[PDB]
Amino acid sequence: NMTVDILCNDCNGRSTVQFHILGMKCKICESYNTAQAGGRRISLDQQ
Ligand SMILES: [Zn+2]
Repeated sequence: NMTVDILCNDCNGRSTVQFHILGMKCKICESYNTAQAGGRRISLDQQ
């Protein structure tokens, strides 16, 4: 019910899985080394 979209650090592919605190398995490479791909876009001017 709680699905979060996560992005991978090693195979760089995203998987929409449930939010699992004990480990969200990337189905692409069997790795738990993942970030969240639901990163919110904020508008800020930076030079
Ligand atoms: Zn992966």
